[PDB]
Amino acid sequence: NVIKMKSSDFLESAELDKVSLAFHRTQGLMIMKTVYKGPNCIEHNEALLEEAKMMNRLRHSRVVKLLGVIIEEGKYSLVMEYMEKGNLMHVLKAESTPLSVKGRIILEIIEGMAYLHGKGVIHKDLKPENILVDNDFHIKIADLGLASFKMWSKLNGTLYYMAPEHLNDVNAKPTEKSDVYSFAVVLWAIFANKEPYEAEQQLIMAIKSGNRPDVDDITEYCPREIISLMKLCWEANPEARPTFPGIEEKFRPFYLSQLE
Amino acid sequence: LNVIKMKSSDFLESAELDKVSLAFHRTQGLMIMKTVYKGPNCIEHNEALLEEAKMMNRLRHSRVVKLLGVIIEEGKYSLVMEYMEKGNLMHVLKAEMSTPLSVKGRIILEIIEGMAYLHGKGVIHKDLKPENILVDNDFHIKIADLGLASFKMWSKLNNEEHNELTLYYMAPEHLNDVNAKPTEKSDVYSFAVVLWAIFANKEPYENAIAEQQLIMAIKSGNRPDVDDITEYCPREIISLMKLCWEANPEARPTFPGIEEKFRPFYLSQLE
Ligand SMILES: Cc1ccc(CNC(=O)C2CCN(C(=O)c3cc(Cl)ccc3Cl)CC2)cc1
Ligand SMILES: C[C@H](NC(=O)c1ccc(C#N)n1C)c1c(F)cccc1Cl
Repeated sequence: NVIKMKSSDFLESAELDKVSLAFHRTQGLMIMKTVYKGPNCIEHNEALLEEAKMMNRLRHSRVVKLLGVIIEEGKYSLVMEYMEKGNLMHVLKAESTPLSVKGRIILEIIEGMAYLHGKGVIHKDLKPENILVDNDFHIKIADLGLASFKMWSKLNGTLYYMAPEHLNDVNAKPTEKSDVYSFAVVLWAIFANKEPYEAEQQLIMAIKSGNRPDVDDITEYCPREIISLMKLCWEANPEARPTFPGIEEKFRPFYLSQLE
Repeated sequence: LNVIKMKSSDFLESAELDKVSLAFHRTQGLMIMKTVYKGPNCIEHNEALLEEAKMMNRLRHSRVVKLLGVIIEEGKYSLVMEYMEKGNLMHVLKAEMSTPLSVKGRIILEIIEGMAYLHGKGVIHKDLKPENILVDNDFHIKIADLGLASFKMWSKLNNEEHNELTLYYMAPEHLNDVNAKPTEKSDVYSFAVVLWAIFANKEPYENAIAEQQLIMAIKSGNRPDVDDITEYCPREIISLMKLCWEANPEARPTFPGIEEKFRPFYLSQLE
């Protein structure tokens, strides 16, 4: 179960924009978030470690693997796999992705979210920043803000992807349909190549009042069946929105016949 | 959803195959029907049989077969699965003799993806073999349990007196063992002989004469002749199969372990 790491395992560690590049002795390049550095904490190590164990049980080709956890005297860090091309929005913005690649990106997003929901894991904050892209344009879904992990989160454009049921009511526990809304605005982002809603306080009333992204800003050719999908995936009533198994059953045929 | 309980009237026609039968549904298209029992009207095992069909319908993944429905009628019991056009894996290997390494590598990766799902649900496949690896029109695969190994109640309903109707892939621990208690490693052994079959385009052990000659010789160390598959199998796949068919099961890896290494190898070398 455990891969408890030590700081000693890493030869060097170059800082990033507390996220940090880190070269492991036997295992190569990795990315390390040191979430806390301070006094020796009250005994929540077991809780933190059990939570890290739960992150580590999430093992799937389209989901990021937590490779290890470092809990030293006044130093708490998590360690993940190195993804070369970074987040999805950076890949969309940096230079001209083909429809075949984006279609596959969508299929891998669906495959990954389906796994997550299949493990009883709702993603509270799904968005392009949380979709990391490797060297060969294959993706992995991530929770870089630690939204779903309560204890690590406590130890430390997000409103745009959040469902209107949550904009109304902060006490509302999310569901499988919460993420399908997010997935819809992700789809729009994938064909718009930009973050939506190009003021913060004012916008929240409009979205709860029915507003969605401007579809006429998708100046790139997006297929009708994908535009159909996002409209359905962002419906205001959650019971109207499909499940990810329902989306996969339809979209996998569509990918292979038309997109691939 | 639940399982769709179907009626016989739902199918327009049903032509027999190698009791497996091709069957066209009214609204829902071409399907394959295994009619497991036809005889007198059975004792109330229906609830159990239906519960069993419900339970095996929870097994939902891109690389395993969907039970589409179940027919429970007076003295006629059938399961209905999805139609896979190119048939089982060995039929694809033999009838083509035309399959690229890239496609075979992908077929292996799909077998790994599927077995990983099954084991991830706590389901051991007792009888894994090429006959149980079904191939669609686009050479994509789905794993199946056509002998009803994992379906205890339906398998018992077949063997019924009243009804009017593997050794090559078996791990040596299970050879000559009536109390064969399977593990995740049971399937990995089978997976190894499957890999060999994928590159040999044939069943193993074609110079074996007696059955007891085969069973004892395998338990005494024998595997499929690797000299049949130096015609082009990569060394890393031959390495894998040797490892996956090791006589001590503790040496053999898990399917997640196989996937972590093999998926990189597929994309860099094979695809
Ligand atoms: C809902 C859901 C979806 C997918 C997953 C799969 N695992 C994860 O995302 C890990 C969460 C923990 N983590 C990090 O905090 C992290 C963040 C940065 Cl910027 C850099 C380095 C690190 Cl180590 C690693 C990745 C978990 C939950
Ligand atoms: C998920 C798959 N399902 C069938 O094999 C299946 C579906 C329909 C029929 C029929 N007839 N079968 C055997 C399956 C199991 F349920 C149990 C064990 C292995 C596998 Cl591969």
